[PDB]
Amino acid sequence: VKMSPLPTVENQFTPTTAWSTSVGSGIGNFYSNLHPALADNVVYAADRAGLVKALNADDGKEIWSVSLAEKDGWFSKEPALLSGGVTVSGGHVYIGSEKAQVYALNTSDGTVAWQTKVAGEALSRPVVSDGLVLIHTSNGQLQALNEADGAVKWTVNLRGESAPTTAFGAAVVGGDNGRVSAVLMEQGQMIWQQRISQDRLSDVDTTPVVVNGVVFALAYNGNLTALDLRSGQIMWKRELGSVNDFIVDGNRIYLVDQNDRVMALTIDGGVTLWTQSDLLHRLLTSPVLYNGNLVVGDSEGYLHWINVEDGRFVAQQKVDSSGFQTEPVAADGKLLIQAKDGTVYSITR
Repeated sequence: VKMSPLPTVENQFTPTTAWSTSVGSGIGNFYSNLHPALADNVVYAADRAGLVKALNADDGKEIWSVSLAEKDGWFSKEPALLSGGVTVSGGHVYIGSEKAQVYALNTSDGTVAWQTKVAGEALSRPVVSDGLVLIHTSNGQLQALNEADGAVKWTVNLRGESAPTTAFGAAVVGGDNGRVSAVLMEQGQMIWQQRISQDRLSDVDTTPVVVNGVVFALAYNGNLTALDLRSGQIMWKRELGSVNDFIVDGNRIYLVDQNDRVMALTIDGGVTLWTQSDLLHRLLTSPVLYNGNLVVGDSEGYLHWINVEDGRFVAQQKVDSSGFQTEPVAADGKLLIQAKDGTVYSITR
């Protein structure tokens, strides 16, 4: 109901915007999981309409760009509805769309290496492993495409993102029905399935996270479960409260629930170390670790920096008026985030 006010923070440091660069019209008022990718000092980002850009990671200046708008149809130009991604790997930029297409672009010049029709809407980021691009579709399919030519090697029938995760030769996918699946990457052979379950604030990221032989996954209802990677056997479940996003680091789980409470939990999920509720109903992005702090954005376009030991705020900063939604990205010493209007920011502690 009530969005919390902007907390009063005594900054312990003063984070600023290193640069910003627009990317078309971004995602607008639509829900999306589209976010930036970073590789070898180049930022790759897109908008829903079909514009993809490659940018210098130091100053945000465009290196290349391409419009994936479908100009083959009744109207001379139709939106691509880019939705899942961006993912970069092995000289390719991969992006999925609500129109059941997956694009592979060359990192060198933005040109289309290949485009493949997939079995359903691709709303989740491509995940690349073992020479295959894994695509979890919105209608319960997992397809593996060859990185080289985008051919569908195998298909396995099984709001919110649900990308696959990979570990030791297997893919693990969460999903709508409340089942988590493990599938061998070679030929998509099913190894095991496990049921982990069985409304307006519900935006659950059901992407599994695999850490040292444990699969941590959220159910469609927001319950967090831990399963043994190899067997799918359930190790523990927190039927407490409803979680939207989480990350794992060391012996800790950091999460943001449907009310926008931020928490730290022990890795066995048996204990809440702390809860920070000062951002209640501010509609937070998923969290990320940067410079040792937990960072989240909100729908009003502020970034909040949180101490992982006690949950207190250490810094705050206004960034973009269109507001944040998709995930911040922390990689190669950089912090990147894309606002709803499409504008991509680099943030410096």
